[PDB]
Amino acid sequence: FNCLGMSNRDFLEGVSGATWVDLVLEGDSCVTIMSKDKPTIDVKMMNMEAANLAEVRSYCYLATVSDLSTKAACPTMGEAHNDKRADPAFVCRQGVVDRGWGNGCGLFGKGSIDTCAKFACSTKAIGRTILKENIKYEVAIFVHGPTTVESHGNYSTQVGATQAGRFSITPAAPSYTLKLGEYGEVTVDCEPRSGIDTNAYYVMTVGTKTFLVHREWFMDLNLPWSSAGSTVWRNRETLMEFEEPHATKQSVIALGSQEGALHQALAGAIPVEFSSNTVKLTSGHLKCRVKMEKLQLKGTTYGVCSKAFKFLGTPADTGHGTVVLELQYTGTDGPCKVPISSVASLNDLTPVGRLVTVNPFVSVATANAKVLIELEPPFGDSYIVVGRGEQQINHHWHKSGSS
Repeated sequence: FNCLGMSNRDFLEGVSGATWVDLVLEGDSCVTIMSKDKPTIDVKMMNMEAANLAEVRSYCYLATVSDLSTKAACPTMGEAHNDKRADPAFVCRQGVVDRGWGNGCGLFGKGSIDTCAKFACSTKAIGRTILKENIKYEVAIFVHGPTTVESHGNYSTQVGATQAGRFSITPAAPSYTLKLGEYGEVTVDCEPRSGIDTNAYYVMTVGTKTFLVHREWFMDLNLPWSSAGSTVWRNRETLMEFEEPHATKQSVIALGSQEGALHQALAGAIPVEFSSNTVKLTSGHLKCRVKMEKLQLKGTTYGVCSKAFKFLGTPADTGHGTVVLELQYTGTDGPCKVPISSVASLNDLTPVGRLVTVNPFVSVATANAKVLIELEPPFGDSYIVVGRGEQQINHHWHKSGSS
């Protein structure tokens, strides 16, 4: 539910002098928002699904042929009308065959024949549509307040501390406001109409694997099909073979399975997970506005910590040009601001970076409390300084790159 530890991570800045920021979320992506006079927040896309899918059409890729009969007519006796022709489950084909004394007719000539066969589908693939109605996004936001290495990634710890909360976004309710205790609240306005429209591509299940398939490509499939709530097969002759007409018994066969020919035409399509009638989504995004109007820095009257801090290990690169570190405070002088900054030279009285964990606190009055700090040092050499004068500790850092 956080950005710390992830590899897909982006940083954004409140534009100078407003209270809202536009962004574009992504699947399994995390955005960190840094605003002036306001705490830093993480906004992560947790989930995105569509549920209660509607069936559009089904295609048969393996069919059976049974109950073969051919009605025959002698020359001058008209066209043969096989009586199965009115049965909706049967496929019929009219033909013409030579007839004579040798095979049953008193007169010579061409004879009419009508062969029919029952059509049954053994295995089929089901297409289903996603209506923008169905789509749910689930989002999480975390406030960079006082945290610990052990508590920073712990959800119930942060939910209890009123620093994080998960919530969902639908086209029905594309907006939400999360109460963050004494940090105020953050308001999100979202635009859940993106990448996929009311009828854009479909969800096709072929055997055990489910795919997201192009809509026009789906409806053009050269296979027998039936409609949403109807088991009547149309275009069935693509899976059948009527063999050479014979005066008494013309042969009809079904083809072998066409599943290979589907997966062959699905060798690059996007597979998708589809369980308990809901479908998980990996692609796609979500445009939103984040509103930090009522987002407040909390307890900023407190004084700067007086006593000494101690490092609890070598600070570590996050993989995003920032470093993490965890201090420990020997002092007991209540909640106080941690005097931490990133400088170039040791005796410089100015920073050269920016704190990702804006406004660090020790939050308790007891001794030996721990606090996690994230911060962006400049490229090249720098020092991370904590404390003033005799209690001053520092740590040299080097960051690799040019621009």
